[PDB]
Amino acid sequence: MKRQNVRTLSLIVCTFTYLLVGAAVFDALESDHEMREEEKLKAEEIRIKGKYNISSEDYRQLELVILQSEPHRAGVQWKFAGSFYFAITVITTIGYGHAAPGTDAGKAFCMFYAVLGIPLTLVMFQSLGERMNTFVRYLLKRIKKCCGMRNTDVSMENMVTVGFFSCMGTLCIGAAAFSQCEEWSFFHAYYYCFITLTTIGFGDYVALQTKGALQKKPLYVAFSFMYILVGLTVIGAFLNLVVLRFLTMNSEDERRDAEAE
Amino acid sequence: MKRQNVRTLSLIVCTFTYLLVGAAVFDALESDHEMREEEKLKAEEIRIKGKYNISSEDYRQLELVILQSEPHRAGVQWKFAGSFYFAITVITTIGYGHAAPGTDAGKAFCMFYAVLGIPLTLVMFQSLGERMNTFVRYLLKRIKKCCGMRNTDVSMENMVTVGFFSCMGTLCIGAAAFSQCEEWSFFHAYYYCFITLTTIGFGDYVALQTKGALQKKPLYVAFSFMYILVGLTVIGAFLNLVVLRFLTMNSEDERRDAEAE
Ligand SMILES: CC(C)CCC[C@@H](C)[C@H]1CC[C@H]2[C@@H]3CC=C4C[C@@H](OC(=O)CCC(=O)O)CC[C@]4(C)[C@H]3CC[C@]12C
Ligand SMILES: CC(C)CCC[C@@H](C)[C@H]1CC[C@H]2[C@@H]3CC=C4C[C@@H](OC(=O)CCC(=O)O)CC[C@]4(C)[C@H]3CC[C@]12C
Ligand SMILES: CC(C)CCC[C@@H](C)[C@H]1CC[C@H]2[C@@H]3CC=C4C[C@@H](OC(=O)CCC(=O)O)CC[C@]4(C)[C@H]3CC[C@]12C
Ligand SMILES: CC(C)CCC[C@@H](C)[C@H]1CC[C@H]2[C@@H]3CC=C4C[C@@H](OC(=O)CCC(=O)O)CC[C@]4(C)[C@H]3CC[C@]12C
Ligand SMILES: [K+]
Ligand SMILES: [K+]
Ligand SMILES: [K+]
Ligand SMILES: [K+]
Ligand SMILES: [K+]
Repeated sequence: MKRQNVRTLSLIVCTFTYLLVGAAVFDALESDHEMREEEKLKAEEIRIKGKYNISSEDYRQLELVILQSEPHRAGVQWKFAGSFYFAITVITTIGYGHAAPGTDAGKAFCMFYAVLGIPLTLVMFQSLGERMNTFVRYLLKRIKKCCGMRNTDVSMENMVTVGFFSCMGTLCIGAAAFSQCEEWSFFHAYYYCFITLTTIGFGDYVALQTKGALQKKPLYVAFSFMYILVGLTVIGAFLNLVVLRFLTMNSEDERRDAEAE
Repeated sequence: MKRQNVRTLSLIVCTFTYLLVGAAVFDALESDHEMREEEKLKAEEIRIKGKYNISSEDYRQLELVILQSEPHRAGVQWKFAGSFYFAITVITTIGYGHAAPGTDAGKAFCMFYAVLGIPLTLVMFQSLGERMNTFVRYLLKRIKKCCGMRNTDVSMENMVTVGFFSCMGTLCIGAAAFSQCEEWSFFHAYYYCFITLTTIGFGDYVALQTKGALQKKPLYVAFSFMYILVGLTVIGAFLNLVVLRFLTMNSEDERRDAEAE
C-alpha cells in the first residue's frame, strides 16, 4: 500500500530540494555578471541618448521598433521553409520563439495544432526509439559472436554504454557541424545542440537565422531539420532504455497491491 | 513480426504529412501579416533614423544595446526569486529564455543541471499523475454509489471526460488569474497558459516580468510557481491516462512476438 505513496513523496521532496540547489547556484554563478552588464548597458544608453538629444517618447518608440524588428532582420520567417521550421519547433515542443504567431487566428490554430501534434510526436519518437534499441541489441550481439566472445549475453550495462555514447556522439557531430556554419564557438554550438535535443529551446541561439539562410542555403536547411528529427530519436531511445521503466512501475506496484487483496 | 514495423512507418509518414499540413497553413495564416509588419517597421525606422541623422555605426551599437537591455528592463533576473523561476523553466523544459546563462560557467552548469533534473521531473510528474488518476477513480466510483447509480463501474470514457475537463478547467483558471494581473487580454492569457503547460514556452509572453513583480509581489510569484507545478501535474495525468499505453504496447507486441517463437 504505502510504497506508492512513499515513493511519490520522496520524489516531490527530492524535486523541491533540487530546485533550491539549482537556484542558489545560479545566483552564485551570475548575479554579479548581470550587475556588471546592467551598469555597462546603462552607460552606453545614457551616452548615446544624450549625444543625439533623443526625446523620451522618441526613444520609447524606437525601442519598440527595434524589439519588433529583431525577428524580421534575420530574414522572412513565414514562407514555406520557415513555416516548416516553426512547425517542427511546435510539435517537438522545442519552441524557440524566434517567431511566434502574430494574428489571433495564428495563435488559435497553433493551440489546436499542438494539441494533436504532440501526442503523435511522442508516440512516433518512442516507437522509433524502441526500434533503434532493438536493432542495436541485435547488432551488438552479432558483434559479440563475430568477436568470438565467451558468451553472447547483451546486458543492460552494454546497452546503456552504447546509448550514452550515441548521445555524446550526436551532440558532438551537431556541434562540429553548426560551429562550421553559424560561426559560433564550438562550446556555444555544443550548448545549442544540447538545448535543442533536450527540447528546452531557450532561443538565444537559433540555427538557420543567418543572412536569409532559410532561403539561400536549402541544403543546410535540410541538414538542420534532419538533425533535429534524428537527434530527438537518439535521445528518445536513451530515455526509453534508462527511464521509461520508472514511469510504469508505480502502476505495476498498484496492480500487485490489488492482486494481493 | 511486421506489425511493429508497419506501425512505425505509418507513424513516420503521418508525422511528415502532419508537418506539411502545418507549414502550408501557417503560411496561409500570416505570411501577409509579416509582410505588412516589415514595411511598417521599416518606415518607422527610416523616419526616426533620418530625423536625428543617426550614423550607421551609432544605430548598430544602439540596436545591440537595446536588444541586450530587454532582459534587464523587466527587473533583475538573477536573484533567488528569479533563479528559482529559471530553475523551474529548465527542469520542466518550459525554457522561456527571458533570461539565459551569460557566463560560460553558467551555460556549463545549466547543461549538467538539465541532464539530471529532467528525468527526475518526468518521474515525479508521471508518478503524481498516476496518484491523481487513482484518487479520481476512487472519488468518482464513490460518487456513483452516493448518486445511487445502477452500477459502480468507472469506465475509460468517464475518466477521460474528467481528465479533459480538468485540463480545460486549469487552463481557464490560469487565464482568469493572469489576465487580472498582467493586463493581457483573456485570450492571450489563455494562450500563455496553454503554451506554458504544454511546455512549448515560446517566451513572447512571460509572467512575473512586470515592473519588478519578482520582488514587489511575492504572493504572486508563489501563485505562478504553484500554477506551473500543479498544471503540469494535471496535464501529466491526462497523458498518463490517454497516451501512455501507446508508448509501451510496441514493446509488449515485440515480447508477444518473441513468446510466439
Ligand atoms: C538520463 C540519465 C543521465 C540519468 C537518469 C536518472 C534517473 C534514472 C533517476 C534520477 C532520479 C531517480 C529517482 C529518484 C528517487 C526515487 C525514489 C525511490 O523511492 C524509494 O526509494 C521509496 C521506497 C521504495 O520504493 O523502496 C525510487 C527510485 C526513484 C523514483 C529514482 C528512479 C531513478 C531516477 C528517476
Ligand atoms: C522520412 C525520411 C526517411 C526521409 C526524410 C527526407 C528529408 C531529406 C526531407 C523531408 C522534409 C524536407 C524539407 C521540406 C521543405 C523544405 C523547404 C525548402 O525551401 C523552399 O522550397 C524555399 C521556400 C521559400 O523560400 O519560399 C527547401 C527544402 C526543405 C528544407 C526540405 C529538405 C529535405 C527534407 C528535410
Ligand atoms: C491528447 C489528446 C487530445 C489526443 C491524443 C491523440 C493520440 C491518442 C493519438 C494521436 C495519433 C495517434 C496514432 C496515429 C497512428 C497510429 C498507427 C496505428 O498503427 C496501425 O494502424 C498499424 C497496423 C496495426 O497496428 O494494426 C496504431 C495507432 C497509432 C500509433 C495512433 C495511436 C493514438 C495516437 C497517438
Ligand atoms: C510541496 C507542496 C505541498 C507545498 C509547496 C510550497 C510552496 C507554497 C512554496 C515552495 C517554494 C516556495 C517559493 C520559493 C522561493 C520564493 C522566493 C521568495 O522571494 C524572495 O525571497 C525575494 C528574493 C530577492 O528578491 O532577492 C518569495 C517566496 C517564494 C516565491 C516561495 C513561495 C512559496 C513556494 C512556492
Ligand atoms: K519542451
Ligand atoms: K522552449
Ligand atoms: K520548450
Ligand atoms: K523558448
Ligand atoms: K526570445
